[PDB]
Amino acid sequence: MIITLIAAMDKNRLIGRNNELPWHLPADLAHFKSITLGKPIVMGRRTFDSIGKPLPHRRNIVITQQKNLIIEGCDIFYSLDDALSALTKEPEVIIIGGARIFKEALPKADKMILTIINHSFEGDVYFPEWNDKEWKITSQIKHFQFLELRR
Ligand SMILES: NC(=O)C1=CN([C@@H]2O[C@H](COP(=O)(O)OP(=O)(O)OC[C@H]3O[C@@H](n4cnc5c(N)ncnc54)[C@H](OP(=O)(O)O)[C@@H]3O)[C@@H](O)[C@H]2O)C=CC1
Ligand SMILES: Nc1nc(=O)c2nc(CNc3ccc(C(=O)N[C@@H](CCC(=O)O)C(=O)O)cc3)cnc2[nH]1
Repeated sequence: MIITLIAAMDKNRLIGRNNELPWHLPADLAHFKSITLGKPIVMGRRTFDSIGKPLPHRRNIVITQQKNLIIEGCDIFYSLDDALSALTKEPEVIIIGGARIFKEALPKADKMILTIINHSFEGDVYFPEWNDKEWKITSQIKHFQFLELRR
């Protein structure tokens, strides 16, 4: 199984603001769609609320501790380990946040597909810091920039 993290962030690793994206970049959202299409996507419960509905054409997997919580069109597991365990037969799994999910996944992640933006936005939640000396930049397309890293 190839564990992959995908996230759009700024120079200070900001990702969210009051349970929302602090920006709107259609180019990044189209990039997110093509990358995630036809694959499992694991997300935190607040990230689902951020989206508002299941992402179409994709197996939406939602992590939560609420044991009676039901969600229409998503599979619910009670830990990241029960998610990865249930997707053992899968070839690739995509983690899309939020911060607590990203943090727990980072040490298990094989690949990273990250969008870095040359701007300083205001916010509250952030992407947890990786170690630049552990990763290798596979692809870097400068338009923001689509940055692919591989451990
Ligand atoms: N720019 C980007 O690429 C991204 C941005 N974001 C932004 O981040 C914000 C949402 O993310 P964030 O606020 O960090 O919250 P998260 O999406 O990380 O979700 C937190 C909640 O998910 C559940 N959860 C998380 N980890 C676990 C675990 N290990 N086991 C069981 N349950 C777990 C818990 O829900 P419960 O209380 O139900 O147990 C917890 O309260 C939004 O503003 C969104 O826009 C999010 C993803 C990507
Ligand atoms: N690179 C990247 N950018 C993001 O904005 C992003 N956002 C999340 C969490 N929040 C979101 C917010 C919006 C959509 C979303 O509307 N995506 C649609 C795009 C539809 C369209 O192109 O019009 C999708 O189909 O995936 C998904 C997740 C997780 N990873 C990300 N990764």
